[PDB]
Amino acid sequence: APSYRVKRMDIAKNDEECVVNAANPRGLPGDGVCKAVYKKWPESFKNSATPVGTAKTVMCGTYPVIHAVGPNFSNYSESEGDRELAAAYREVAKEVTRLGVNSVAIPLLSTGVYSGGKDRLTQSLNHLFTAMDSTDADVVIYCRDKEWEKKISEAIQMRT
Repeated sequence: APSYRVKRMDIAKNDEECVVNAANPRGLPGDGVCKAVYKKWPESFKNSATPVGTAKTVMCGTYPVIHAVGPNFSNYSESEGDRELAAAYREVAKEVTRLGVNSVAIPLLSTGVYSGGKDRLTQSLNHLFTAMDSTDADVVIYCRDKEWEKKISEAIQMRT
């Protein structure tokens, strides 16, 4: 009975069946979510490079790490970056489906270090809902700020 939920904690401490990394296309350790993901699941960075707008899963034993490459808005125009952000979340949905998992922990892609200095909460969440609505999995969205938790939570309530 699929749900959306939001948790304010380190995504590295998720209790879901797989995690989504906010990865770069070089498959390298980065800042933000990707740093916490590198610290926690370093093995998942073996051949994890994948282009912007795509997602690639690498297993960490039995644990899937979905490296999803949202655009860095410092690199992309708002227009093109929006296409890429939709594409990355679509591949996350694809990966979550192919793996058969019951749940997934996901950060808001293209926020923070890739945000180009803009608040992209609503933008990233909207693409997240659009893509994930066709999956059967419980989705647990992670964030770290209290204001964001409240806005995500309210966005969920008005949807479901």
